[PDB]
Amino acid sequence: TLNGGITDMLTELANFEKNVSQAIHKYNAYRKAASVIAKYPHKIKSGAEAKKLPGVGTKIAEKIDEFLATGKLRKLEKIRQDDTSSSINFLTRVSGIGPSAARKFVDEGIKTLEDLRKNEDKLNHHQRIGLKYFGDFEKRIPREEMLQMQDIVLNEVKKVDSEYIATVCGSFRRGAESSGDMDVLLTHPSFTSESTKQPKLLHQVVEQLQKVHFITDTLSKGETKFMGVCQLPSKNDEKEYPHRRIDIRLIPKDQYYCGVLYFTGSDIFNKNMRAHALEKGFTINEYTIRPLGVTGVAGEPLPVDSEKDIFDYIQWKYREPKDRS
DNA sequence: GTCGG
DNA sequence: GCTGATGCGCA
DNA sequence: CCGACGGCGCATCAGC
Ligand SMILES: [Cl-]
Ligand SMILES: [Cl-]
Ligand code: NA
Ligand code: NA
Ligand code: NA
Ligand code: NA
Repeated sequence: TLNGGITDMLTELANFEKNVSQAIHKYNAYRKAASVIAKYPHKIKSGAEAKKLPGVGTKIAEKIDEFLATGKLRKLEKIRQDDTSSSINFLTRVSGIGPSAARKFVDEGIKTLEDLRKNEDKLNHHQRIGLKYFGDFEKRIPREEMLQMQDIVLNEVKKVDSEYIATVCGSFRRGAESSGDMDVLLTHPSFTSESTKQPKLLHQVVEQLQKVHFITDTLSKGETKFMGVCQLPSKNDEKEYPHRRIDIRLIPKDQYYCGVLYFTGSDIFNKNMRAHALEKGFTINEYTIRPLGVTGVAGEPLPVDSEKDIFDYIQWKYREPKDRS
């Protein structure tokens, strides 16, 4: 909205650094800059003004000045006019094709989707699936569909064993009106960090979701993490639903609620909570909450039976998922 | 590229 | 065949 | 001035 020219420009620069230059820290720098600018409540009028924001430095300020003056950036013009840079950047839009493979493909004249289709023998399993659902994977998922996907997963999980707990996390859990993908955290009383009393806990859930044809493809699967593809059922009269990315993570019960907290977010919420935790004095990561001794040494993980427990340890008023943004 | 020891 | 490294996508 | 900047599970490759 406000400053959309600027954040688009910074996002384009971010993608170039990640995909072409293979410079992940500059990607994140541009991304951090675009994000802070996006949340600034005035239309930026100079590079100097932008520089007051954390994560906007000297070089980005100069680019903002150039963009405000000219309505474009010469650096991006050049980048866009270079066949190699734009093709590499484009190929990375395929799931399974990262900066390294995009460069390899382009070096041998594989530059477009059509080129990829003709050379499917040069693609791995993940890449073929990314190619197959290229368009579908770029569509967001409206909340109404997420709600419908939730019913199917929570239902099928219950059917395999009543004692599984499954929670759909992400922005969705915070009430978002659309999601990028579905992230499901799964646990079971038999699975703890102490020992595994029962094998194939994840596999039986994945298998059941395949049985009812909700899961259609597998990008990867091991003991603790599944990554794949799913699709809502449609009516015979009606248009088919897009295929969607689904991840399911099996987490030990004693770490489950720290997991839910972490994977619910937001990033900025987690960040603030971790800092306030640190001065109370606890350390919170994805897995545990541990007290810090006088010397700054973490002790043993504390017992967590719910998300609220974590909030209590650091004497923080519980915040419902939709208030974490 | 930006930041903080 | 084995082990460790790298690519990939992911809060 | 100089190194940090999430870091982890799985698939696949490199190097034996
Ligand atoms: Cl970098
Ligand atoms: Cl831990
Ligand atoms: Na700044
Ligand atoms: Na990609
Ligand atoms: Na820092
Ligand atoms: Na080999």
